[PDB]
Amino acid sequence: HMDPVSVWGNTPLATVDPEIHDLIEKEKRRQCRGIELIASENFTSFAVIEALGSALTNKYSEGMPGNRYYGGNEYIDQIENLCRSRALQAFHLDAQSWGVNVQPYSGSPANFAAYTAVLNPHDRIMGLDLPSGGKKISATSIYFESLPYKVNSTTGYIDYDRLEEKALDFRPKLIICGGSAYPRDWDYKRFREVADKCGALLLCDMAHTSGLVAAQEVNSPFEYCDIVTTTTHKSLRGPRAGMIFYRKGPKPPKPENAVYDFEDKINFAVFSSLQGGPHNHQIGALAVALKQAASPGFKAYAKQVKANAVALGKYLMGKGYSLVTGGTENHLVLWDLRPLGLTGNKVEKLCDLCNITVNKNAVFGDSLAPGGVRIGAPAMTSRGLVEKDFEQIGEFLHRAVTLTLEIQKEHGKLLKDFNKGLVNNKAIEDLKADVEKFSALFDMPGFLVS
Amino acid sequence: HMDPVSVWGNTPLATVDPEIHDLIEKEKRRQCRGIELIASENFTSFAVIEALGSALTNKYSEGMPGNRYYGGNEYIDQIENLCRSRALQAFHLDAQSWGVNVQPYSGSPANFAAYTAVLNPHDRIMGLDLPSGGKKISATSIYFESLPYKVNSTTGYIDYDRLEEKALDFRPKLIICGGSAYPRDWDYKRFREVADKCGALLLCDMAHTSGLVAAQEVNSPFEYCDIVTTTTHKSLRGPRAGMIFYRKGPKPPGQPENAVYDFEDKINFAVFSSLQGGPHNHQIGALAVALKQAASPGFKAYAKQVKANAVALGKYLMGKGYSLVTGGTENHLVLWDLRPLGLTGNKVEKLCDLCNITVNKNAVALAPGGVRIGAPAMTSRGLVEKDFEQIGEFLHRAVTLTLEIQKEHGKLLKDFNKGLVNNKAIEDLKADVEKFSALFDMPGFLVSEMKY
Amino acid sequence: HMDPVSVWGNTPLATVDPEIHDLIEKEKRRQCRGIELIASENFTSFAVIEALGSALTNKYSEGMPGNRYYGGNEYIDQIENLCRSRALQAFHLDAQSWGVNVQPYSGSPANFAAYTAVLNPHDRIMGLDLPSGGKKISATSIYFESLPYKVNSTTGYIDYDRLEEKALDFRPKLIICGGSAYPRDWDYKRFREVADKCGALLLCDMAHTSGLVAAQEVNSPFEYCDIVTTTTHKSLRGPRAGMIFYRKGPKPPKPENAVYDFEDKINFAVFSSLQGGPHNHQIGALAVALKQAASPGFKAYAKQVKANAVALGKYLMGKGYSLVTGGTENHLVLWDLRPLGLTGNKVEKLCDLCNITVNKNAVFGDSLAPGGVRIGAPAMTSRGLVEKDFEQIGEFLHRAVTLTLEIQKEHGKLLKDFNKGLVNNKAIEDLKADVEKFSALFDMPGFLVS
Amino acid sequence: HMDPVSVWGNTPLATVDPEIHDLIEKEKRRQCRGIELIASENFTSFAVIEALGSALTNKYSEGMPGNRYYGGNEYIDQIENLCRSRALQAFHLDAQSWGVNVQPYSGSPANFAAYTAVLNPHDRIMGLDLPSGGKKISATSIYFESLPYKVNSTTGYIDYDRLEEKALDFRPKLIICGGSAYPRDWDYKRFREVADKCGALLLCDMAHTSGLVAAQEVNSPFEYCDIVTTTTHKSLRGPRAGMIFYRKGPKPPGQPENAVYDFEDKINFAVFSSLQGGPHNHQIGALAVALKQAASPGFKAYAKQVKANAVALGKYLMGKGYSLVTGGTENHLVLWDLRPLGLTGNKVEKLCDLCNITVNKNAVALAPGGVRIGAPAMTSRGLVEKDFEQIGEFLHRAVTLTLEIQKEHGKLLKDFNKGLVNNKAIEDLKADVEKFSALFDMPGFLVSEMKY
Repeated sequence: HMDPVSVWGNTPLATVDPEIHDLIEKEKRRQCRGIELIASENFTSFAVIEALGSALTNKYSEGMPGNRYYGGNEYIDQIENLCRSRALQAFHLDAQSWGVNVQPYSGSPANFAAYTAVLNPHDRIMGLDLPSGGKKISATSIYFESLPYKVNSTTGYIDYDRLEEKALDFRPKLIICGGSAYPRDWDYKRFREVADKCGALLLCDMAHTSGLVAAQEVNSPFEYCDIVTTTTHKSLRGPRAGMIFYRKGPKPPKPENAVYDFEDKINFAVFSSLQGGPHNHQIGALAVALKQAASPGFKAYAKQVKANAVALGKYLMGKGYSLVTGGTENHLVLWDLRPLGLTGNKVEKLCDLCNITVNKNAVFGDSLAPGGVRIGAPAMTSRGLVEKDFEQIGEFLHRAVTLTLEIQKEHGKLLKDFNKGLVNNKAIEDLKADVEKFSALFDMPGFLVS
Repeated sequence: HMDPVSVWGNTPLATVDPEIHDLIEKEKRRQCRGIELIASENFTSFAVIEALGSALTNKYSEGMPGNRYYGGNEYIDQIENLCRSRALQAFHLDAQSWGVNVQPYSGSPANFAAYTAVLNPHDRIMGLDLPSGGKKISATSIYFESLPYKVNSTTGYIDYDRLEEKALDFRPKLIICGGSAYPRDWDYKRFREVADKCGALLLCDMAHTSGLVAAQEVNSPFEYCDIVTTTTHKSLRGPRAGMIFYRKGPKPPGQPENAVYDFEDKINFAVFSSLQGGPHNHQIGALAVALKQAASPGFKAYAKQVKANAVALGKYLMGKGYSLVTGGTENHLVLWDLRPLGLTGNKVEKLCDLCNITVNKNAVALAPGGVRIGAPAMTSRGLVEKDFEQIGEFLHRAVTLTLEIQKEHGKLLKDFNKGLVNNKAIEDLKADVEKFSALFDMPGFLVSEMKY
Repeated sequence: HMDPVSVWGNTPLATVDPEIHDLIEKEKRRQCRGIELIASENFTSFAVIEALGSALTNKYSEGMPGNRYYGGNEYIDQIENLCRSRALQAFHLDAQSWGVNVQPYSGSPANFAAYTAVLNPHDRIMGLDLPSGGKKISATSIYFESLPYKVNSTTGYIDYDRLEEKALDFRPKLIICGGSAYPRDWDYKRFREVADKCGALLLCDMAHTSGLVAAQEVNSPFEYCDIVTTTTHKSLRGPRAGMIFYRKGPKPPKPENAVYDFEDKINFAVFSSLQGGPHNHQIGALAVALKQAASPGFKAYAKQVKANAVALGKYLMGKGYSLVTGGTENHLVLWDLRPLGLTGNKVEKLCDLCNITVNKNAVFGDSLAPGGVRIGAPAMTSRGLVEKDFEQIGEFLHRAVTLTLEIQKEHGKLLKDFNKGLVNNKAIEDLKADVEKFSALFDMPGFLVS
Repeated sequence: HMDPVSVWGNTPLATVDPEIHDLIEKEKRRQCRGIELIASENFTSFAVIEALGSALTNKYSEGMPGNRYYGGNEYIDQIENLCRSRALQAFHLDAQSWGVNVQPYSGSPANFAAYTAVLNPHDRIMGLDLPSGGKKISATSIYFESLPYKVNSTTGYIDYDRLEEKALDFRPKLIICGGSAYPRDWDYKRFREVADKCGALLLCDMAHTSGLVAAQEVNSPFEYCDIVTTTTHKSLRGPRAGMIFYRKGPKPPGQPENAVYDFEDKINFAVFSSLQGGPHNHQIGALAVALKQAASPGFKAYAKQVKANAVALGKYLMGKGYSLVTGGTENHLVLWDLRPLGLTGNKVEKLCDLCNITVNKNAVALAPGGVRIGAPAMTSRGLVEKDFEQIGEFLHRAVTLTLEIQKEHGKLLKDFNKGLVNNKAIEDLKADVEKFSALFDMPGFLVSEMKY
């Protein structure tokens, strides 16, 4: 005979898996007692987490957009329809002009389903810092012909002229805008002009700034791109989920009353990528986050994110640090550590030992040997930190890098040699204690408060 | 001004989103009051669901197997390490011979990352029913040179000679075993022999049967496949996650001596490169719980019961005269042939759904000739053989009404739908199915007296 | 200053290049004093050679089919038009139904231009013994997805059923019939039926049997194939040139009055393959050979070729030798030497040392280790040999293989070991002398006779 | 009954095919009585033509470089060996450092076989004006990932910085130098530097200039390219044949030490695999004659004269005010810019042709802006600088009439053609061009008193 159902299936994690329960609890405290500046990270709501960790995880569905609303799909169909319309609402889209598929598992498979839908294998692709196909060679560089466009070597802004030169020569079927680690806004108009001239589709991956986009705090790629993709856990502050927006209806002139043919191509491609159906709990959670993202409180959050990023950059620069483009217009700063005589690996490893989490990051000129760190505001803004709080974060960064330099001097620049300085280091423990003392002062979303 | 953090971020879903909260309750009730026969569906444990809706959803990780065990990764690396070692334990794998990557988002990205690791674009691939309409034309068929092998069109078993025939002519770089609707065990020995005569890598997508593999209730693909992939929510009863197993260590005996398997780094890189923004660490944690639960004698008994329920449901259906593909089952599913009755899968799937019996139409033109039915979900609710025979009776009742609407209201898909309206018989069978479903326990929520 | 024009440009080969003049003269005598049974070889006419070695070699042309007939192209345009219409005539084609491009350099680039015209890279291809991509891996196996069909393992005939099984499963865009070394005719009807069912184009490479096709001595692939390609020096007995025939005009039903779109696609593809224009001397020579091929004398030649192949096979089999399919219906026999305990390399190398030229050839079951020889009648038929003359050739083959066996016994089966027996071998010199004595008895086309 | 062998096979073309024989005579006369300025055309020697129309056309060869030197291949292997050694001698190549394959049918199959040897499908390729309409979209652009580099749009010279720019961004596996209508020498040193910074193979299609390379009248691509391909009928004055040169032996100094070039076998295999039915051994023999003739001081003086005739023609044209691309020439051709006069290439090419001056329209929309003009053919007939200045005058006369039909009969391609009918001026210039052309010797036939 079987075990009783409750013994395995209705008992708490603390009873079933004490080891995992303990590590989750330890990671819970670590998120609270530290400064999370990873740009793609956020802290989502308890309400999202409840939809995420619910019986929606048990519901299979075909993987095409639900249209039945009856039978066994009565409820996921309304959930998904609420997700779609909240999606269109949060990004201020006309549903007669824009459709949204909310079935992809994540952003990356959402992108690759989008590419699969509108392109053939080996069709030529351009995106920011998109490898030709160690760093990251995605499916997009392997199965398509990728050529990157690049930021201006000196100013850090996208060379929109070299991009047009590149597009007219290379002739991509598709141009991808919306790379990561870019601290300025995108001239989507120029991207449309450029795509029109070379006959390319224009896709935006707004994964990073989807929250800022939703709050109308940055340029909207929907105004000029044919397709928009995103993940939903970054600045949007939702689950780790994916969505694909595509144009619907009449095309702008070019042509005898022709209409966008995106919907069916995209639906089939996501459907075909969904062995076993979607993560319907992710769709349920996403709908929650989209409703939240349409609130006044979120518009203000997004404003504060930008303002925190700006204040952090101004602090860092006043101490003499090099920020790519010399500032930011979105949620992140890109910090060129090479002028200091530092690599991102050292700064990220020393920060990490002090309960500051940042991402080492390639900066204009690198060759896995990154000379920068990427620094995001959304996570700590969601804990309610304001500009003065991000100035103190800047000081912590100052101390961290000051400490990295001091360790590097006494122990050497080679990474393994530098490593001996992180062992039993008083200044590391002191800085970490200050970070934990500081971080504990702020609230934390994601769990129940009476 | 920003909303207080507690207002938007610490307030329960019932308050923040009553609309979604209501729909989740309604769906929660629907899962309790119906018969879930979708072969890929299961009902996972509350403990899995707790690890899933946890602060691991906020944790970024680079997407490479974690080995730091310090700093911001100290805990997920420990969780991830518990996942890997528990994956290896649950499938009885020596760690010196098998490694596992627990980082893919889901089954299909896991597969395609495995294929991307060991193959190049346009490399030749063979899989069951794998296309080269209603069906999935997936990335595997689009970026690789793919050709199916099929079941013997009259026995419904895999035609192993015709497979070696095609494999020797086609020369696939990779052969994939495992199938969504195959009611019989696989001859992984025979596949390995075929793989070696044509120089192929051998990969098993064990997603549907991984629970049975873990319980050693079906053959283990690990004895003969180079790579085994899985999604984890089917018979393994875990989260919707992904996993890639690969061989490590020295290879078997026209190759160099002292040679070793070269899978780990390419697979790791391929998974890492497919993870823009990191893995779902909440899925890795939840899956580590599921793997621990899979390694228990209670789970072995669950898997035995799944097979026996599938068989008992099978014997019932053919006891009434229906045709099962291969005339029975060796795993968690039955594949019911509706052509001898003259009905399509889409018809029986629709009427069943109206009675809170969920099944999937299934190939056996582009019109589905059968119906796929699985035991894992209902077996998870505690059902045993006689209960599945009651399900058989419900299915017999269900299909008898479908033949009564067909032979009366018409056989066209137009004329047939007109008969499922205010249909007394569909109402009463729905009611009986509902009454029956509520009799059984349901995993997924925390019992009141464990809350302490 | 320059040399006088005549000194380099109007002097004979014997004066300019005595070494080459001598070797050409030596090769001239070798062709006369030997038995050439290479199936793809022929001896073309003096008239073809005069058009081949003429001032047409100096004429550049664009590489699209000539339509001007005025100006600098006045004459190549009529030459090429004479070539096209003689082409259509020699293969009994309706010009409203069939077009012919006569610009390809050779058969292989003609094939690959044909494939390039009607297919995209990686489109799936089937042909007889077509490798999937050492033997021969052509551009067709490298740039397309090739799957072969195969002869029946026991009978040597094409498995037309396994072919249909293969076509319906593999779904090629194009099926190629007309492999080489196949000694029977082709059921082009079944090939059309099979191509119709899998939606494939049907192309025939008749390089080998184009002469027999022209004389209506074998099945005509034009009756069922969409495209026919050929080289022109084999059974057609012309220059080494290429041609591509394609259907023109209405398609058979399937569809609202749709017409074949082959002409422009093929013209452009050959044009694009012709860096520097065509070999206009090859077009001039080809036109000569096509006129010759439409004569009664050629119809009889083609008949005698078949009859010589048959008589040679019957002789070989009566001595107990294994012929694939046990006979022939065209110009060649395929001789399976494995039952004798011999490889094609030994038989071809010993034959070659006796002024018999044959091609070692893979036979059903080989793995560059060929167990057969390919044997063609067209060359020696063109010297006027008849059935009794080919029976004597069979005897020479008998003696040759009898000698190979005897050498292999005394010196071993390993090729290098066998090789020591060909050194200073009386029976080899005797057999060679008999071959030269026999071969000298027959006339030779290709040079001027008063 | 079979025709006697002498009747069809030993009877001259004048008897067997009077129609073709007549047309060849007429074309023979046309070549003598006009001005041939097609840059790729030459007039080859009678000795080449004898080796070409010879019994080598019947000889089959397997398509691998011949090394038997016995049996049925004893003589072509000796001929082929004379071809290879003479190819190496004519381009001043050490045999220990350079091998050559003389078996491709023609230039374009030679190129594509070279690319197939060292590349894989979709590998990235850069060449001059190489596309990714009126122009050739060839197999190189279709099966490989191709991108052009261009001349500087204002100087007409290769923009070497913009080429290294693209090469470092694009990362071509292969860069191709050589161009059909470039009037200047190539910086093969600069190409090699570019090749090495981006990790490319470097290949020169030297077809247009191989005669000059052999004479050492332009830079040698062999000093810096890994592979050099050529067709042989242009400035080399040979048959229409093909040839692939490749580096052999140790490589130059981030690579292994003692490393050697690995080109020979892959190229041989690629050429062999492209030769269904064997090579054109009559072309290999004829080419061996051409290579011998190229290795002589008389040929060096011919090549010097070709360059000087091109220059002298260039100075003449701009002496009258016309625009040459790059304002002159360093090789065998001039590239005449017709846009400052307001005419298209197609217009001047048509009118010229009507006067027995053959030129090619040439890029400098999809409408040809210029005209390509080469010195090799006319220089082969014995013409020197003042004769080419008379050609310049004929071209000035020719283009002046084209501007007189344009500005009068209309500038549209419709209105322009109406003006080239019974046109007195075109008749008289044709006549003068004809009278002038007949003044010069013509190679290709056997002088009466060498017939002994």
